Amino acid sequence: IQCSQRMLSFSDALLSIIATVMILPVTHTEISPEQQFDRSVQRLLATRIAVYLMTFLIVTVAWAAHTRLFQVVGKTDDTLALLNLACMMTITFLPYTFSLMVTFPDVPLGIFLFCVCVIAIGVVQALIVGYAFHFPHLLSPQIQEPLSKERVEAFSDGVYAIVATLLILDICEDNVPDPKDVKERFSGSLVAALSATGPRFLAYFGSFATVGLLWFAHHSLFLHVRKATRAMGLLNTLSLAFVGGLPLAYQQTSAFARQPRDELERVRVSCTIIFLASIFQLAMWTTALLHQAETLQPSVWFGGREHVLMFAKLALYPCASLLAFASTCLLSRFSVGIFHLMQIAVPCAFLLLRLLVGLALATLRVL
Amino acid sequence: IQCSQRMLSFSDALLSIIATVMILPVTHTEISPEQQFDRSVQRLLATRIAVYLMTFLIVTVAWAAHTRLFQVVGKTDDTLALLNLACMMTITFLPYTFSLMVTFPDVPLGIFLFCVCVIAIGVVQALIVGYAFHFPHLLSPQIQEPLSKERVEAFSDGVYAIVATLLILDICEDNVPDPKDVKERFSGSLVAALSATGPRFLAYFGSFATVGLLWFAHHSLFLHVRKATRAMGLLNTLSLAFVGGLPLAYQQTSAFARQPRDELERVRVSCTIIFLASIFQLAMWTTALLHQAETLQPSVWFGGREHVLMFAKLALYPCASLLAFASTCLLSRFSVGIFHLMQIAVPCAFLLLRLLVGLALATLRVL
Ligand SMILES: Nc1ccnc(-c2ccccc2)c1
Repeated sequence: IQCSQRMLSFSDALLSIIATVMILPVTHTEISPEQQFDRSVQRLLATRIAVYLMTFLIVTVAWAAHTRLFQVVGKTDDTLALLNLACMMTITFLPYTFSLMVTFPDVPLGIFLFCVCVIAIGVVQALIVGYAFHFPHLLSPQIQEPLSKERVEAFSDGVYAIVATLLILDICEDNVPDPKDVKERFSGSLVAALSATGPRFLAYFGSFATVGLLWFAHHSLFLHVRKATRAMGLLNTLSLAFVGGLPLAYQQTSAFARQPRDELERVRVSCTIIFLASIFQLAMWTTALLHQAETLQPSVWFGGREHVLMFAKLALYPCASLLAFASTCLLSRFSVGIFHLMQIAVPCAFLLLRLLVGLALATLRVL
Repeated sequence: IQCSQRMLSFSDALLSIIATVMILPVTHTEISPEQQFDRSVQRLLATRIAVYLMTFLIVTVAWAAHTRLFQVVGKTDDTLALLNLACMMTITFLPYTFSLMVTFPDVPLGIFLFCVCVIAIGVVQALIVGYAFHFPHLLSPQIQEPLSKERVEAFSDGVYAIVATLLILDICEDNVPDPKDVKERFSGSLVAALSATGPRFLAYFGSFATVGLLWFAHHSLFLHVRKATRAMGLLNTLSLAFVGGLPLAYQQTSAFARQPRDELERVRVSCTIIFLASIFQLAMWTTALLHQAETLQPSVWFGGREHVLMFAKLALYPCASLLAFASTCLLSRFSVGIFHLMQIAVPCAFLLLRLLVGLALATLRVL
């Protein structure tokens, strides 16, 4: 008999790493062709984004299946650990096979490989469940559609950590100035190179800040949750999938815009991405409020002490993004500045969210 | 009052991601120049490896400092969460600053940036501890040099997951055949492209298998540990640092060798890397046996039921790597085949480790 907490955490980390692979090309796509070749570049970017979304959804489905399989198996063992490692190895091939299918649909080989991989995952799961059943003491006490809070929390943390640090990873990978390049192009001055590369640092700053605040809201929301239903899991997975686009949005926004209208469009895209990312969390919290009796703790129940605080925490980002999106069309002159100042305002509001909520209560109550 | 388990897990994931950044160039270095330019390529690879080791050690030190800081702080809050996010953001800049220092030592700016970043991390930690002290109820109950098992386990799992899936990440990133390339170069046949790219798949297979078995041994060892001392933490960090070289070793080994002696040298390098990775785990287990009374559970005590099983689990890899390294010089003709068959033999022994240990006991007892 062995505890499965560490094993399940490792499996969640592996699944989170695998799910977030196809984002890497998307962030590595050239910023601007500079030769007004927008057509092909946009088509390639759209295809990559669609492929990434599809693989993320498929890996999420596989992760949910694994979570259920190990939920019906209470305990673990060395043989079960080896079988879990094998299952993770088989699952890891899904993104590459899906990409091979998508880019080369005409050939009948990619679909064959995908079917083989799915059948292999099924076989590993069948072997795991059979081994567990052959030994009754390794099964769950009850047996021997709620989800598990720990698995969802670990997957969300892994996804958020991967998304937040992507830009810094790329910067460390490729944004190290070369000696002779600095000597010749920039008159042998490092400060010039740092100034040139600053926009990437600003984009990383913004992306990391936004992702960190979103993760903080996610953690605050999930702390006060007792039971996680399948609908909440689906909404959380959708929110995580839409979160992966934040680095791309910030890279596009921070990049120099040829014309002001291009900057307005980039800000609109970033605002839409943020709104989509946060509205799913809001919707999942409403789905939890639907039956707090079986979902939330008494503290965050209707009329609770922290009910309004949680409302504000989960509505700060959606509402602000909506106002920014509206201003992008209402004023159309300070929209870029509005987004820039909002990027610094939202963290301040989150830090002072308690005092701001108290002031809002004081002013609305006697208004 | 809020629980810090999720927050500490997220911090550990971020720190593990940051620590394992500089490995990415190392695995992305060109396999063979093909123009007998071994000098410059080898110098660049050695410099990259040294930089990676240094950054990993520095990030490990920072992670240990953070672990102590949050150990003296029992509970967390929204303000503490924001401060932790800020501290992680400041820490994330360490690898890039260290690289800037190393590549450009002559200029006095990289050292200034590194000092500024270290001072910033110190300032964030000071602010965190001051805020915690200002509110007594947020401090640890005892206050209001053992380590934490959970933090070490999470960091190890993150590092292992990152290392294992690096090769598949690269394959998905860059190893997707192009339509016209297949049409023209390979006579429009996808099977030819897959056969050409197979060596990378084999290298990923080997690396993932080895890393997974090493992680399984790590989990089995750490399950039976009550208290983790600083020496065990240092040994585990050294083992993790040396584990990061496995993908590079497997990439070099699977790559076509110009001459047989090159293949022998590559196998020697891979065997040495594996031996270094596993000997540190063995040494840390011996350091735990030093005072099992305060370190291990009674089950794995001297003369315990699982003592010999754990001995075999932790000595299978070191001993086998030592025999392979010896054979690389003794026979010098089947060394490559010896390594290839060992790669498949070791997982089988691990799977049947219980039965193999029983047979070994039966044969040694009455021998
Ligand atoms: N996608 C990742 C990358 C690195 N680490 C993790 C992780 C680590 C510990 C617990 C949960 C998740 C996830």
